[PDB]
Amino acid sequence: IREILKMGDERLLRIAQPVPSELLGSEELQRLIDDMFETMHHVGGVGLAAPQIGVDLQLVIFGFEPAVPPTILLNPRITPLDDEMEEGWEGCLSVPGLRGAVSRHRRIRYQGLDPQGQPIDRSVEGFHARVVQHECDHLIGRLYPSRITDFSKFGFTEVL
Ligand SMILES: CCCCC[C@H](CC(=O)NO)C(=O)N[C@H](C(=O)N1CCC[C@H]1CO)C(C)C
Ligand code: NI
Repeated sequence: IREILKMGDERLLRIAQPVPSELLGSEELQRLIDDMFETMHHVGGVGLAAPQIGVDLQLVIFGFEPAVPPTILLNPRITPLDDEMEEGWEGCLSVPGLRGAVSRHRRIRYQGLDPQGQPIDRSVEGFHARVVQHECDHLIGRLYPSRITDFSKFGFTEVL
């Protein structure tokens, strides 16, 4: 288990470095991955990005049993597939006790590498696209409050 960094920590604000090709397939990467899934499962998350546990790497995990397959995504690139935007509720492990409505692209393509270095290339919609976009934002130092445009919908979970 690792400790989840909280909003205000400068490490959530950095642009993350790519996973080097040296680490693809490695034991060391695999152990980081196991540690991430163990952390995410312990606190109930649907996703987790490496910088949230203080590892400066373009690596994300996500999934849950709107079903999203368990997935480990390295070095990602996201491409919006059209202009359609949708609002949905988000919260974040790094921003405990809050929720906010955020407008994200409805449809994206995402690509990157799996942990063995095999390419990933998928086009998704709705909740799956929302999760990817949230997680990838961590890799460019963006948390969801910096994406809100309707502040009438941002507030404490226990109030909302
Ligand atoms: C959909 C927004 C992406 C959520 C990703 C976060 C996990 C996280 O810290 N990602 O880096 C999460 O699991 N958040 C949960 C969350 O936002 N949920 C619970 C299930 C769906 C959604 C509803 O707000 C919890 C912490 C409240
Ligand atoms: Ni988050």
